[PDB]
Amino acid sequence: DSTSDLIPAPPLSKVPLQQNFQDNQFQGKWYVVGLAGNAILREDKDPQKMYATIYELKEDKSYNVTSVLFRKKKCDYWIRTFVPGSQPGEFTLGNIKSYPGLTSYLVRVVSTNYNQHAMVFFKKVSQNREYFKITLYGRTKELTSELKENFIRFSKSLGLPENHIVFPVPIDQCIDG
Ligand SMILES: O=C(NCCCN(CCCCN(CCCNC(=O)c1cccc(=O)n1O)C(=O)c1cccc(=O)n1O)C(=O)c1cccc(=O)n1O)c1cccc(=O)n1O
Ligand SMILES: [Cm+3]
Repeated sequence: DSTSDLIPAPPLSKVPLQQNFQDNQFQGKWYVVGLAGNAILREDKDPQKMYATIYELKEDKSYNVTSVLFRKKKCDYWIRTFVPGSQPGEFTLGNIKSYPGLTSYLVRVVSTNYNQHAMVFFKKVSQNREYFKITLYGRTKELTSELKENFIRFSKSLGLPENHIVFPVPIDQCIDG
């Protein structure tokens, strides 16, 4: 029981796919250095904290994906499964039925060099509402102004204005494990 208004998801034709995606090289820990999306809102009062997301390639070529967040003074863990989709670097969420309200969930790796940075596009439909976000990943907690400007540029090309783009503040708790 609500109302809400969302910037429309871009057509998928506007979201590049990393050429020749290498699933093994993409494994390991990534820090979320940038976040943009139609439900992302810059909040001056209570700024969003950096978290990390860990990709583990399984025998069957799906990823176990684990995100580690610092919240309420504890380390919080969200584990889920990315199942290979229609082309290399594209995934759907495994076990979608087990998430109530969730009808679709798409992941597309837009670009990466595997050992420093990545951008990843996510689109999900939940309670019939269409959310999308772009994540900027670093292998470390810092990235250059140049890379962050590129991420802002790309986010805008998908219809997002600046106040729907945030750069989570680096922290030491939980995510350096
Ligand atoms: O709009 C999006 N994100 C920005 C707002 C995130 N948020 C605020 C943060 C909440 C805190 N958590 C969520 C951590 C726990 N998660 C979940 O138990 C979960 C279960 C099933 C599906 C799913 O998606 N989740 O998250 C993150 O910081 C976190 C970390 C890592 C990955 C991740 O996804 N999240 O959120 C929301 O409440 C929200 C609003 C609307 C849709 C939505 O999916 N979420 O999570 C979005 C668009 C498309 C796919 C997608 O996954 N997301 O999040
Ligand atoms: Cm989410």
